[PDB]
Amino acid sequence: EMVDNLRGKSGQGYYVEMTVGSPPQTLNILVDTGSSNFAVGAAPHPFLHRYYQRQLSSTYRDLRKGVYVPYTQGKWEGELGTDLVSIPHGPNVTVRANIAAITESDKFFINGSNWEGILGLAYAEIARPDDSLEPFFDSLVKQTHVPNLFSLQLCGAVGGSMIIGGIDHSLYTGSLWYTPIRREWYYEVIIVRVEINGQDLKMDCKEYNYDKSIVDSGTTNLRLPKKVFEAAVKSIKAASSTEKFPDGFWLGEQLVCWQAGTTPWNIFPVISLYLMGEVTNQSFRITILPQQYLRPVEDVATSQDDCYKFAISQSSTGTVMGAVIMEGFYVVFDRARKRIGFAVSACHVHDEFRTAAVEGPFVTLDMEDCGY
Ligand SMILES: COc1ccc([C@@]2(c3cccc(-c4cccnc4)c3)C[C@@H](OC)C(N)=N2)cc1
Repeated sequence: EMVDNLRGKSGQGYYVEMTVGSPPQTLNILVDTGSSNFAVGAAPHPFLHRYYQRQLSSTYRDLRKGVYVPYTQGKWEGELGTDLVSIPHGPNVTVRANIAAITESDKFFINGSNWEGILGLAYAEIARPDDSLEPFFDSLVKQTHVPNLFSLQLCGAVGGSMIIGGIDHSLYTGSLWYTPIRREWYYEVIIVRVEINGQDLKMDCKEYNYDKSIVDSGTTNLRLPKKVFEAAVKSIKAASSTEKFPDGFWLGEQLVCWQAGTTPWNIFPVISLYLMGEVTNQSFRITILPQQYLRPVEDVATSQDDCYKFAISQSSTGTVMGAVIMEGFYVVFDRARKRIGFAVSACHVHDEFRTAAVEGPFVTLDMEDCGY
């Protein structure tokens, strides 16, 4: 009953239906492994189809604590409380959880995204206003018998599955390979090697994780530290040199379009991210095809052709393996065993020549520790 419980628009996140309060109020909620608050629209906003009405819920309790979150791309503010929360196409339970009722915001809600709040699935360390505010998943596990694990299968064109409490074997093929969760704050991981069409970027591996690397379903792009980003764009450019693209394309701002069905996938290279394995100096790789890192835009006005944005961008806050990386993998957030599994998803990307893959093991004898 949990399969196919996600929806989404390209570049706008994936969301799950939830209810809040009594009687239940239905909301679509963005599934966000890069944050740790359950935060929902709770006042009118031009971009909100609907919002949480606390006065209509007889089970609401105000915690009499406010919360204000300025972040890079926007800001939001509201009031903390608790109320009854359920996931209709998730586990068959209702729990009491913290809820941040969003009363003011700037560039937080997205016009036409079809979601009205965010379900932060990461750990208390990064909850706002501080780490004493217990995140949703922690309340779910505490109050029920649900195992301390969830998995995400995000699919491109959008839709997918969030399975809570276990692994659905129908959602992947081949082996599940695990990388340690380095620290329970973000879902922090370690990248030990990067190749672009099999060619090693040859950087000290600490560079790949300056200053952290995270798995974040609430960021669209693959985001890379400046030095890594510059190196990767240079290699992608060298491989795709039979065609030259506007400057703005590489800055992730500008569309490139081809006539229907003629996208030259074969001129774009595959990116290999090798992730730390569960045993010393062993790793596995996930391979990323241009079908993932050239994100298709779905706008009626541009629909005659196939148009894309370059979904790799420069970061000053570390590597972010965002939704375009997660797409086509089945990703297991095995909180109980402090690890994240990757497998090829049933909706994995492929063409006649190449397929997204998860492969291992690889051993590297002369390895420093790759973490910051
Ligand atoms: C608790 O405060 C926040 C602040 C920002 C976020 C976002 C967030 C906020 C609003 C919208 C999105 C979003 C937008 C487009 C596509 N996907 C997600 C993300 C930012 C992003 O990390 C940089 C992330 N993982 N979640 C979540 C909770």
